[PDB]
Amino acid sequence: GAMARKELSSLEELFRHYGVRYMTLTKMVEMGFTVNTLVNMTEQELDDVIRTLVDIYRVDLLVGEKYGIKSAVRAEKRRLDELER
Repeated sequence: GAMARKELSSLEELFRHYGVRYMTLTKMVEMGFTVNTLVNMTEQELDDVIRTLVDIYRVDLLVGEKYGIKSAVRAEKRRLDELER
């Protein structure tokens, strides 16, 4: 209950300014995604999850929302790598 709220806040923070809508975030939390998992996934694995959201989970994704999930993860990966220096 509080754990699901913590995960949603975590994803809201990651995807803020990337056009990911509330119901897309809600579905990702329900699927069990965390920020740490997403930053360690490949570009191809992120493409597969995006396809899974539409095909299996029937989430309605805008075109910019699909590009937004990938851009938010790329930016976070670059922020973490630059920090590691």
